[PDB]
Amino acid sequence: QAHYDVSDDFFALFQDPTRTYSCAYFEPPELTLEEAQYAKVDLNLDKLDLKPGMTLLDIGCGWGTTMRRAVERFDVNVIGLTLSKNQHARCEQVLASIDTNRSRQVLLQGWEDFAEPVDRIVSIEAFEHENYDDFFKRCFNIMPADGRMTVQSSVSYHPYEMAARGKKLSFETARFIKFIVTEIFPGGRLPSTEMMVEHGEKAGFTVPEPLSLRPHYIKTLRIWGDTLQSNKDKAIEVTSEEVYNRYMKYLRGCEHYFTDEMLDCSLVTYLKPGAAA
Repeated sequence: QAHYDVSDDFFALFQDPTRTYSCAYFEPPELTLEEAQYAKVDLNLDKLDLKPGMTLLDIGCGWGTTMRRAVERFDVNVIGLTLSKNQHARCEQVLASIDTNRSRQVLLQGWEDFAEPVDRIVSIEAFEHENYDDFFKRCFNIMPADGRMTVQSSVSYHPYEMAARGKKLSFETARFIKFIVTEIFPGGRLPSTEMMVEHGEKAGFTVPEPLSLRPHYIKTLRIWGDTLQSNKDKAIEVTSEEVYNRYMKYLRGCEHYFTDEMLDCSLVTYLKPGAAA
């Protein structure tokens, strides 16, 4: 598995300047990838009913862009969880950089080890963060009566659903998912939307209809792919041709199966019983 670790410098050769490793939101459609990454952060935060002085938890806080945007836009305290030491170090500096009185904290740890009261939770494609019942129970229990959470995740369809598009394409898609979860996100899993919704419900949350981000991911993946390609030699020099090919397969293949409607990406909102109208 640790054969599949790639240095941060490689990702830098395909991602926008914020280093955001998740679906962008092209509204309006003319946004650059970077602007669209801020637009995706806003799309998530604007769902959360955030008010000054509240504490936002960011599960998989990445390079800290979401937390910074939350502090600046909503005048909230933030706590981020990441399992990356590089990310942790960057987040601390990103947040110390902010001119604010608000509390800002980043913890090198998973959500399993998190049990502090917070007001709202955001989690954007946190692939490093079986455990689903425990996750949603924890998120429910650490929030107040009006708590809300968003989780954005790439998703797969159950094999049953996949078979309805015909066997040829269902076996092909299952193999490719196996590739994502072996070589790109080792030990990862792609839940389905229905899993995301029904685990949230079992935990007591109200779950409105998930937002599909599929066409936005097609665009993100196209830009990422053309960009990595544009940097072939520089990428190859930084890792190997092996790592370059793997990521082109990933990027192009995802764009393909998203376009064919065999993968999706859902932004699911979870509302506690007392959430504001």
